[PDB]
Amino acid sequence: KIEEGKLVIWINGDKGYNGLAEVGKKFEKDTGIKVTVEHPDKLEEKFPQVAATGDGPDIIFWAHDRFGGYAQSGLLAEITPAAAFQAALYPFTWDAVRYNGKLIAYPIAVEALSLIYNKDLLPNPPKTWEEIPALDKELKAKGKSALMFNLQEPYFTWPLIAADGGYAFKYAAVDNAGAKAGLTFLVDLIKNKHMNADTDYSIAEAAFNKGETAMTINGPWAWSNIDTSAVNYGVTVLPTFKGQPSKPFVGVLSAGINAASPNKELAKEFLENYLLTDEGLEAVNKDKPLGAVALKSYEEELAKDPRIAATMENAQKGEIMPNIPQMSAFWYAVRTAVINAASGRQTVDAALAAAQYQTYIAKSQVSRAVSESGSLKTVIEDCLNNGKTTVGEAAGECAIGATGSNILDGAAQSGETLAAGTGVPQVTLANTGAATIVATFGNSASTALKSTPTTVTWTRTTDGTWTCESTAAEKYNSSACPAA
Ligand SMILES: N[C@@H](CCC(=O)O)C(=O)O
Ligand SMILES: N[C@@H](CCCC[NH3+])C(=O)O
Ligand code: NA
Repeated sequence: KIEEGKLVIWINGDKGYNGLAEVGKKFEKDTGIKVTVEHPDKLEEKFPQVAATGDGPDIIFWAHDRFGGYAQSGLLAEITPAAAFQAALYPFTWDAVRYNGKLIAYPIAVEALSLIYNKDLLPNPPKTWEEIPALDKELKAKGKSALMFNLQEPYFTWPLIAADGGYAFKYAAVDNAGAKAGLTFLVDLIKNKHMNADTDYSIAEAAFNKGETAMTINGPWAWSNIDTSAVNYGVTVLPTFKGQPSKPFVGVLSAGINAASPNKELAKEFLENYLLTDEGLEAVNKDKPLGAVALKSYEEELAKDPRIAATMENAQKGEIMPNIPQMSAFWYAVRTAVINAASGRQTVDAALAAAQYQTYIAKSQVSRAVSESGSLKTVIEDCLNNGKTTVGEAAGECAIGATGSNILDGAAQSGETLAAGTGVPQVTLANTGAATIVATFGNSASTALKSTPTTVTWTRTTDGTWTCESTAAEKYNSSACPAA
């Protein structure tokens, strides 16, 4: 249970958590409020499960696109910043932390794709997609290709697909016309052999960092690898398409306040008047760079770095990453259509009209149940090898310490507190050392997993070996837990 009087913070391990902790040691100096910054593994998965019972951190830092799901579950507190504070952040960043017209988190950092180019190969990088074919032919006559970037993930081609507004098509005849024009141009690049349909993230990054291609498309997370390489690189605005800017998806690292937290007034003070200052954001940016930031005053000091300036410019011309869970199936279909077109599996027309989202969800939920139940194996080994063969909360019994999961049905066996609509895997032990861990799908599991009785079961043999068996369809299973 969250302890009143103190702030606990969760932030990913690739962020400046030591720098944030320095912001926080200052907070305890001007209060009596200790602060602790933790960077737990898989914190974005743990948070909804801990917060459901009133546990977890007071503040969580993560990309805004996850916070729509937390907000839908009522796990984030609505924040009410005064106008004086809101005017200190770029207006579009507040849009990323809105859910049902309510502010749900504080924007911190802003990321988007940019055009990265090798200054030695290409001192005059193109301002338009249209001129890339001719430049590719010229560079190849000089021993290099024009452009390599990840074509397997539509996130990377989206800036071109979303560029054309399609307003001109209306006058020649918003819907899908602009996306058709962008996709058709992408498909033509590939058929004319200016790009390969099989180019993925690893191939493109290796090519650019080895100096084999003049341009790539990537975000700030990729810069340090190019820094290590020999490449004299620059970062600039994405090229235009049909005279209109590329529109990349925008990710906004945001700080939400746990709705079960009893220190909401304490967290509001720390985030607004300490972290989101020029001083607070520098203490984190000194540790590990945030890229572009939502704070106007600090972002103006970072824009001297052309890489950071280009990131914010592309972000301001793009669109905020979708965060509405009710729209997830729509966007999964959009992703599927883009891959089918780019890969040449379908025409542009047929792709935008034709891999089930249910399969992705069912596989993910099965894998989650396998991992959730499997995480109890080491606990059970500790019990069995210390002679404890009864599950329970009393002394001398095996206390499972399970965490409730909203895709499972199963009451706690060792005194754990579960929220409604959650369950834990069910543990049985025997004096022989045999054991089972049975996770039964229920509550908010997919109908794909609830339409018949369906389980994932870890079985311990008396030699101490474990195996996993699923009664879900093999279509939704993995090698870790096959069907019988
Ligand atoms: N990273 C997810 C993305 C799927 C989605 O877009 O919903 C995957 O395994 O493909
Ligand atoms: N594991 C079961 C059975 C205990 C031992 C049965 N001989 C339980 O604790 O509920
Ligand atoms: Na080449």
